[PDB]
Amino acid sequence: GSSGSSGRSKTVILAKNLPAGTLAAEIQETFSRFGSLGRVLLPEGGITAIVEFLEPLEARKAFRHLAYSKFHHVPLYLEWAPIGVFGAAPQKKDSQHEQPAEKAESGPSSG
Repeated sequence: GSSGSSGRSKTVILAKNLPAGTLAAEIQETFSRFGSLGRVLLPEGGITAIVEFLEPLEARKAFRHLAYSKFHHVPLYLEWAPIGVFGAAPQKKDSQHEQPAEKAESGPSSG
């Protein structure tokens, strides 16, 4: 619940309007041209492609740059990724939730 403060991801950006010809690698590199990348997920069922940037500054740079540009034959539509895109994981405190075994003794007085 830290990214929420802003509203949306600034390092992870999505790409819409991609030709069935496009490929994960193709995208990765195409972007890597501007700067190093972190993660890259592009499903076949959905043209849309997800690309995570290791740096927020670089990510934005490419956003505006690539923005208003066509990849192959169709125009590339960059869309910022949601804070929930990746989600959140549990912390140590979670463990605390667990209950002891002694509590077992706790019982009624009579039937």
